[PDB]
Amino acid sequence: LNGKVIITCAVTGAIHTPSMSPYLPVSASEITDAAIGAAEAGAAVIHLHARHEGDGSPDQSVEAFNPILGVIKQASDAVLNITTGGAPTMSIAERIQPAQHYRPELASLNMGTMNFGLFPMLNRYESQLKHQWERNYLGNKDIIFRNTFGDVEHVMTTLGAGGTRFEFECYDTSHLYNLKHFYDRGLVKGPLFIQTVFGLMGGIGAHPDDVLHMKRTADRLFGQDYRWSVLGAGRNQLNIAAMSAAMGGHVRVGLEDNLWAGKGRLAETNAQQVRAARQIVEGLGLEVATPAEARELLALKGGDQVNF
Amino acid sequence: LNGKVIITCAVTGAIHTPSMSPYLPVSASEITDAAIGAAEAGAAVIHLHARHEGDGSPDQSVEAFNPILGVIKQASDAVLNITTGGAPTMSIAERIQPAQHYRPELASLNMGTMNFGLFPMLNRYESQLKHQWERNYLGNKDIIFRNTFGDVEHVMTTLGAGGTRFEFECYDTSHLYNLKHFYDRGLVKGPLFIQTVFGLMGGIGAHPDDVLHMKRTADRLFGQDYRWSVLGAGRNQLNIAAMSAAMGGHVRVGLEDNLWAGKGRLAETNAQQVRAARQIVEGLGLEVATPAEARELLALKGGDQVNF
Amino acid sequence: LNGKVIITCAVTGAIHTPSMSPYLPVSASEITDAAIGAAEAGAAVIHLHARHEGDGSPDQSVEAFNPILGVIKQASDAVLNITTGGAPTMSIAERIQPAQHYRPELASLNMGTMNFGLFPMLNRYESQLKHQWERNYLGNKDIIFRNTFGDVEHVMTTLGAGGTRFEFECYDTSHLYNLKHFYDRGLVKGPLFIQTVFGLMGGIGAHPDDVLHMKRTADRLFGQDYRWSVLGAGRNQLNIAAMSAAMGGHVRVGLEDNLWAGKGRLAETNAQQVRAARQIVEGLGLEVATPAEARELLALKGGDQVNF
Amino acid sequence: LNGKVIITCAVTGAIHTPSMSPYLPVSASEITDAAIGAAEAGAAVIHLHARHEGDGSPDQSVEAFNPILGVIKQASDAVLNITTGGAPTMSIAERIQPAQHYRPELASLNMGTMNFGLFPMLNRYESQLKHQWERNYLGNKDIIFRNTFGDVEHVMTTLGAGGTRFEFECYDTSHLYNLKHFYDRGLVKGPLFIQTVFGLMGGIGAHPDDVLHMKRTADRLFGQDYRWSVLGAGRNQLNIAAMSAAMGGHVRVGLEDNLWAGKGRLAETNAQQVRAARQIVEGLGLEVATPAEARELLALKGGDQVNF
Ligand code: PRO
Ligand code: PRO
Ligand code: PRO
Ligand code: PRO
Ligand SMILES: [Zn+2]
Ligand SMILES: [Zn+2]
Ligand SMILES: [Zn+2]
Ligand SMILES: [Zn+2]
Repeated sequence: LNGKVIITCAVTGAIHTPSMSPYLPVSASEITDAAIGAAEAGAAVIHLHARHEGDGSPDQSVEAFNPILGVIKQASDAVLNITTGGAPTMSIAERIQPAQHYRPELASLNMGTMNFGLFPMLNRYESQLKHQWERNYLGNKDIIFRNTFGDVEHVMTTLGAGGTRFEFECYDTSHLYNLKHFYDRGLVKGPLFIQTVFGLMGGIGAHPDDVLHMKRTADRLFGQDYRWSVLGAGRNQLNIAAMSAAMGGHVRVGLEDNLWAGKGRLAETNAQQVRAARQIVEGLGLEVATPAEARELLALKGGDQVNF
Repeated sequence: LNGKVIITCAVTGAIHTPSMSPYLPVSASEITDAAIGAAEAGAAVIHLHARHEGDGSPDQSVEAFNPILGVIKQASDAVLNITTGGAPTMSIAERIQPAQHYRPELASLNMGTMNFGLFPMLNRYESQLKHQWERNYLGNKDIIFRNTFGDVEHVMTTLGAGGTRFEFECYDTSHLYNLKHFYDRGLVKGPLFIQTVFGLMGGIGAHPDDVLHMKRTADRLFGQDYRWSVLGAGRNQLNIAAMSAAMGGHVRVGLEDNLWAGKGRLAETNAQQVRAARQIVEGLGLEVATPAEARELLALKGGDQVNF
Repeated sequence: LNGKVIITCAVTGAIHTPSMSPYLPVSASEITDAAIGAAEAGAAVIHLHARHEGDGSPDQSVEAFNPILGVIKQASDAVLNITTGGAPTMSIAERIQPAQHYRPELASLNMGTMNFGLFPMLNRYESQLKHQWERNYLGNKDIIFRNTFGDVEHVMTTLGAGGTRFEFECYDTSHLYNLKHFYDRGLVKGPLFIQTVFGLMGGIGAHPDDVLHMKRTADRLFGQDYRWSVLGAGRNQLNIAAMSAAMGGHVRVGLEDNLWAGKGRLAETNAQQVRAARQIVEGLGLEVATPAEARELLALKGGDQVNF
Repeated sequence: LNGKVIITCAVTGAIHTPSMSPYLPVSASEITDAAIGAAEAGAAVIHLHARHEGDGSPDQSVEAFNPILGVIKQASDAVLNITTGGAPTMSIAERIQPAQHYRPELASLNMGTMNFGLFPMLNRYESQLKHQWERNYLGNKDIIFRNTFGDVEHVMTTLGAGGTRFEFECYDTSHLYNLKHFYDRGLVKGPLFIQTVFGLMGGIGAHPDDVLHMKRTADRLFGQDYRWSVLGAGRNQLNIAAMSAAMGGHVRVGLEDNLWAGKGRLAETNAQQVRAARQIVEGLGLEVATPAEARELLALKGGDQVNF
């Protein structure tokens, strides 16, 4: 398995909004088409959210994933990874209900409580926002992603009992330290899939020294018992992916994380970012991991051992 | 002013509790005695909280500082720095009322929302906790220090209008990035007093690479328009102070931040930690800054230009 | 010039020897064909050495470049960069005679005296060595590349007078500090073309922390007044090229530096390595620099201002 | 041994010259008095050179150490460490003759060939130079310290057979990689005493990032099997000593390395610099190591197992 790079594709998320790009997937069929195309392009892991079809706003309910998960699984053996994020006012118990019911191989896990903002972008996007929910959100200077020590323990115990393992999303150094606290307690066992997230407002930035700091910290705290992946937000996406691939890590792309392709051009598909990351991986002389290889690298339970 | 090291002394805080050490100052007279002794030992800046005298629990009200601030100022020309922290349930408007009324030269400003915990220490301290509030607090796995982008802007505008400048407490890289957002908007002007805080559960750790990462980040984002200070929590206090002093930075000590002296011995006074930091500073061939020197280095309004 | 990446191709050098790979160019026509193929693949700068045609040993004489330089210039607008290296017993005056006579736009300049060794490969390669000079060289534990402060000054003054600018080869941190000494004296003017060389025995290694250390050091010492390129020796070539490209730097490839392609195979051409670098550059959404773009970025005198 | 800091004192060396400071020890009795005073102040290891008494020039002959070693041993239990440096034209066999004959517990070992220079100080110091040898040396732009792979191997095998262990002087990253080559071959066994040297012209600089780079590199290459000491040349001496002590490392001081005390004054004794380091060590709450503690930490043969 040496020299195999796992590409995760995060297809729509909850941070970007439909007025920001006509290519952001909104309907269940757009999301499944995006996931299937990304998997066919080489993404072994698909990170999934759902949205309301009427206005594109985030929908974290159990049933919102019903027309998503089985459709993708029928078409692709990719590893499906269900978010545990949600609105700042939603309880951790409600946020984990989709992963608790579907028992996926992976669920995402944000490792700390943090501010988040997109309000600096209001000058560029306000005139094109079509829905009031987007105006309310983009203008909100009081957003927190809440993931207390007690919340994270609850997710680890409750979802871990169903065989789900985590994409541990770590947005700054303290998230790696928080993860070390739970790893030393035995609440999660290795190999840990650690997704270090760069460039978001409220998180660490995307400078090369930020990337190496996160890598050095994770190496020191976890040794060989983790698998490193990077998420470079926005136009950092491919620069940070190339650093990770060149350093022995794995790569996350997707329209959840970056709407752009080049100088002012929007990305039209998730598959197009997978293809770019694959060009970098293969240019290095490495190979993209298949879903079966990713399941071995991440010690996952199998695409059949799920409730969909 | 080159080669002058500002020692800040944080005398009691709100993180440690009285059952943890009989030397933690609780009454207003204990706090003023601690501040005056620390200033006489060489601390040019005193970071202040108040407590209820009956049970030692934190007291963030305006009047709790009345028997503190004028008493210290009568005895010492040190710069008095009032906290803006408070219970996780207290609004930012209520948290800033003491600094808003007293118009101090400095107030503290936490730069992001973060988890915090002391619950891992429950096994060592539970049997000695005398007050139920300490049991409730030490056992709480859901503590957040809330400092949203909107909260921080409110503090900057409201307290800045009274001439107060900030001790910007930055507990991880993202806090430096958050501060850069407000600095670029002009909401705070340099020189920025940046207190990088190491070793707390919920914050960055205290490894030497953490220290250098925070320093490099601040240098890149702020250039020469800041003054660096370090706070090493707990038994990291003097190791991190010595790194900063040897690198051109300033130093924070105090029982708010570290209860210990050596191998299992509690520190008996704040002045004793000031004396240790002063031994390191002078051993380097440097000198401890006086309050007048600190006011020049930090561009402060003067110890007379305050409402006490 | 935003987003334009200069690819240097070093076609043969003096460190590898013919018995290590049948694809290492030896004759003048193999060296010119290699250079022209590399430039056609996208290399804007060609770093050149010559060899004796009979046994492949290094030939640093003026006339050894006569059947090389004008031939490449007639076929390609690439920038031609002449080595100033030489056998350890050759004086700096003799080493510089080729660049002194030909007055190229670029010449290489090693910034410090250092050990170098290949002897650990002797066990594997001894049986296949066809020439005694290769046995004497690979077995030599006493190799030094001599470049004293006086030597480097002589190169800077003597070749600078002919309008030649330098590829400053820096094989460790001290080489960047040596360069800073001469830059502060005004003996070289920016923009400095700094080639940081990783992975040779006797130089810095090729770990990612070594790459970021050389970048951070150069950024601190030279600011905006340099252009960074990387040389990852051996199988580090593409990993380190990808880091550089992803960080705003330029890339050096070539059979002088790395005999290998992917997965343990030898590289058949220099062009194949240029193509691999170009796949990484274009995968990042960047563009390979043309010779005219490299001349502007490096402030070079022009391909029509040379003595060939 | 937790918390015990080894102070090495290098009393005279060969880099500074008498006309730079009247306090640099020259005669055998000035060198022994300096060593005994430094050991009494707290230095557990004394790094020794000899000089010609008539003009102060370096004297690397066996017999130049005869009025030095036994005199110090009779007065102090400090570990005596004999240089293996020498004029650039002296063979490695001649350079090692003193340690070869005397079979000390420690000998110094420079791990690579490098430039060295003092010529930038010539303008300021020329008028005060009293001896022609000092003028010839300070003006020399062609100084190399020669330590090839073959040279270092010869030192390791020849002096190792007498039970001498090494102070491995590493003046840049490549020296730690050179040491790793010999350690992996088994030519030296741990624990390795690694002295990372900062700030010399021709070596790595003395910026805090240089210090952390050498520490991180040594930690990665050698793990727990080394003991780290720092040498900050010149006025960097105490800043870098403080970083090391605060990070779990050891400290080297002495007039060989730094002629200065504080605030631009020359240091009158080696003991004065030991006292300053000890003030930093004790201010940190650490303790200076005794000779017996240094022998255990460095796995030395004992002061009664030497040939003097
Ligand atoms: O999308 C997710 O899964 C995470 C939750 C916080 C922000 N994004
Ligand atoms: O004590 C203060 O001022 C800060 C507030 C959060 C934790 N400590
Ligand atoms: O090939 C060159 O130009 C350099 C000289 C020293 C080693 N390689
Ligand atoms: O003094 C010594 O032992 C080393 C040898 C090279 C420079 N200094
Ligand atoms: Zn997500
Ligand atoms: Zn406080
Ligand atoms: Zn070359
Ligand atoms: Zn020496």
